Amino acid sequence: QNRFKKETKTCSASWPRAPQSTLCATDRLELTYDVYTSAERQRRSRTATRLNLVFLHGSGMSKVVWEYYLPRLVAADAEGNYAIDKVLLIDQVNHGDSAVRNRGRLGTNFNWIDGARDVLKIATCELGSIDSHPALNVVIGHSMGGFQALACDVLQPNLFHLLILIEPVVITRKAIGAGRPGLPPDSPQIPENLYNSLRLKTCDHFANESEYVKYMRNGSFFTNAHSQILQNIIDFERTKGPVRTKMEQAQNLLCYMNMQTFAPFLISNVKFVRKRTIHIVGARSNWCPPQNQLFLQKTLQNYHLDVIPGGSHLVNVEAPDLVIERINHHIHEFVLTSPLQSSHIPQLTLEERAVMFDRAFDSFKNEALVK
Amino acid sequence: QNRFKKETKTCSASWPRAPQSTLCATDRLELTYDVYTSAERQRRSRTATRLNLVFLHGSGMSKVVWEYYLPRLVAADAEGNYAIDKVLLIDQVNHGDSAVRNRGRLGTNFNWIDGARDVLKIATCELGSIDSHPALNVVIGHSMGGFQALACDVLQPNLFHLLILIEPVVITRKAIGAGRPGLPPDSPQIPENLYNSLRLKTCDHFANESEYVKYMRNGSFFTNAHSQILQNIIDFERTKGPVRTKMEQAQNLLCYMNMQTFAPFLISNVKFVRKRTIHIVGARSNWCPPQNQLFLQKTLQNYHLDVIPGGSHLVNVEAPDLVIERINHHIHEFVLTSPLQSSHIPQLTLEERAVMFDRAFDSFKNEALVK
Repeated sequence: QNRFKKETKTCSASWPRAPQSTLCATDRLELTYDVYTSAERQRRSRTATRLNLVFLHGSGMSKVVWEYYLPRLVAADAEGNYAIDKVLLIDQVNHGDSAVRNRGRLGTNFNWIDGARDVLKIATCELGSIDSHPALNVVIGHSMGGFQALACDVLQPNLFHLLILIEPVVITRKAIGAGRPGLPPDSPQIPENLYNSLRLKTCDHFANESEYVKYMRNGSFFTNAHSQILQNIIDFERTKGPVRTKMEQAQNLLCYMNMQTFAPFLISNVKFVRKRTIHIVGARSNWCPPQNQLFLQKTLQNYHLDVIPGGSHLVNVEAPDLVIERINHHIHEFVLTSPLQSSHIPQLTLEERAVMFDRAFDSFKNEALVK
Repeated sequence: QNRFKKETKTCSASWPRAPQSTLCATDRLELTYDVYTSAERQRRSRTATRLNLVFLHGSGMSKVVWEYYLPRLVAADAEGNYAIDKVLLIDQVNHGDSAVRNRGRLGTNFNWIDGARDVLKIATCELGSIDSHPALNVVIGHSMGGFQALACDVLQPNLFHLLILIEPVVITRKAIGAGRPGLPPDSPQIPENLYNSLRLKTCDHFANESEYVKYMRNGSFFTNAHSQILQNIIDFERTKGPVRTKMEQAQNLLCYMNMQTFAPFLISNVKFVRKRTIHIVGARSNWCPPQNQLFLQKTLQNYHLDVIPGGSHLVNVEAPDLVIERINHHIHEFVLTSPLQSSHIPQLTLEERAVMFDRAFDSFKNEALVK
C-alpha cells in the first residue's frame, strides 16, 4: 500500500475504567494504533473537505482486518471536492498490538464502553488539529466495533458525522439454563454451549509454525476470509519453536461473557444517535437475534440498511470488496449532500470578535426569547 | 488559607464541542482551574484513603465561591484513616479565569454536557496518578455544577464515588408564550420575563470602582452571600477608571437559554447514576419547579435529601457553614462504610501476573457460565 504514510503510535488508555479492567488497581493500560496520512495534500484546494476514517475491529480480531481496505477506499473526487486525509486503525486494549503492550496488565472485565472511551481519546487527539478543518469524520465498526461506534456518538456526539456499522452486536440472546443463584439483574453470563464452541475456535498457542498455519486456515473463525486478509491475519498474529497469537484466548472469550454489564446503557441511548447511520448486514448471518437488527431500525432516526447477498457475520473479512463498495457509495453520497464547509483560518482581532459575537448573541436571543 | 498548596493550571478544553460553542470553528477553548494539594502526606499511613474533592460552581459564578470552604472541610480523621489529598476548583469555559483566557473565542452555544466533558478531562488527569491510590473521589456541584456532576458520572461512571448536589438544575419550567413559529421540538428558549429580570442582575461593566462595589453589594445575585464570600466574589471578578467583570453578561444569560438542547440526554440517564448521591436543597428555594427535586428522588437509586432550613437557591454562598456541615457529615459517613482499600503498589512479575490472571479468569468463568 503506497497511498498513505503509515505511523504506529502508542498512548495511554482512557482512565478510569470498569472495576477489574486491570489485574491490579495501579496498572495502567496502553493503546497502539496505526495512523495513515494522505500524501495528496498538495492536490487539495482550499475548499476541499478532508475525510477522516476511523475503523473499529470486531471481537477477537484486530486492526489488521482493515488493511486490505486502504487502497480500495473512496478515491479523491474532483467536483465533490473531498479526499481522505487520515485513516485510523485502532486495536482495543485486549487485542492485537495493544494486547502485546498490555501483557500481564489485563483483568477479566472488558467493558466495551471503556473501549469506546479509548477510541474517543485517540480520535479526538488525532483529528483535533486546526489543520484537519474542514473535516468530515466517519466511523466504521464491525461486531463489537459497531457497538463502539454507536457508543462513541453517545459519549461525544460532535465528532463523527457518519456511522457505518457492519454486523453490529447490540442485543444478544439471553441464556436459558441453570445457572448461578442470587445474582444481580445484569450480571455477566454466557451459555455453556456458546463458551465451549467459541473455545474450540479461539486457540492461542501451537506446538510449531506448521500447526499454527494449519489451525488458522482450518480451525479458526477466519477460514473463509478473503485469502489476502487471512494471510494478513496470519502474519500479524504470529508471535514466537512454538507460536502464540497476539490475541489471547482468555481475552477473546471475555469479549462474549460481560455484555449485560454495559449493553443496557447503549441500548437506552441509541435514540440520541442522530447521525446518518448505515447498517450493513450479511444476508446469511444469524449471529445476532432478529431483535438486534430490528431494534436499530426502529431506534436510529436516520437509518439505512444494506444487505450483502451471501454474507455471514464476518462479511467484513469474507466479502470485503462488496463491503467496500458500500462504504464508498455511502461516503460519496454523504459528502455530496453535506452543508458547506468554510475553510479559511479566521484572521480576526479581539475587537472584530467582539462585534461578531454581539451580533450572534442578538440573533440567538431573538430566536430563543418567548415573548 | 494555609492547609493546602495552591497551583493555578490551564489546559485545553475538551474537543469537539456543540456547534457554535466557539465563534469560529477553528477556535479552541481553554480551561483554568486551581489545584489544592495536602501538605499532610507525611502523616498518611500506608492504608490511609486519599479523598479528592472536585467542586463545580453554579451558573454566573466561578470557582471562587468555594474558597471559603477549603479550611472548613472534613478534618483528617484518625481511625477512619482518611485525609483530603487534592481539591480541584474549576471555572467552566465561559466563567471566571477561563472566560478571561477565552476572550473573543466563545460562541452562543454553551452546552453543559460539553462542560462536564471539561470536568472529566481535568479530573481524570489530576486524579489519575498511581500516587492518588487508594482514593475516594467526591464531586460537589451547585446549580449548573450539580447537573454537571450527574453528567460526569453518566459519561465516566468509574471516577466519582460520592455526588453531592446543591440545588441542582435539571428540570426547568417550560415557557408558555408566543413564541417563535416552526422550531424543532427541543429548541433553545427562555421566557422574556425571566430574561429581562436576569439581565438586571447580571451587569458586567461599570463607570468606576465605587459603582462596581455598589452594584455587587446591592444589585447583583450575591447581595445576601456570606460577607467573606461576597468579598471574595468582588475581588475575584474585578478587572480594570471603568471596571468589567470576568463573568460576561451575555455568557451569564446564555447559561439560561439553551437547556432544551442538552437536558433530555441527562434526564434520560439519571437512572444509570448508581452512586450515593446527596441532594442538598434550600427550604425557601422555588428556583426550580417541584418536578426537578421529585425527579431526582424517584430516579437516583441511592439518594439522600438534606434540607437547609431558611436556604435559598444560593444556599452554597449564603449559608456556607450549614452546607459545609452537611458535606463533612456525608463524606465522613461514606468513608466509614466504604470497602477496603488495598494500598500496596504491586511488585509482580509477568509470570506472577499470568498465574493471577488465570486464577481470576477461572473464577469469573465459573460465575458467568450458565450450565
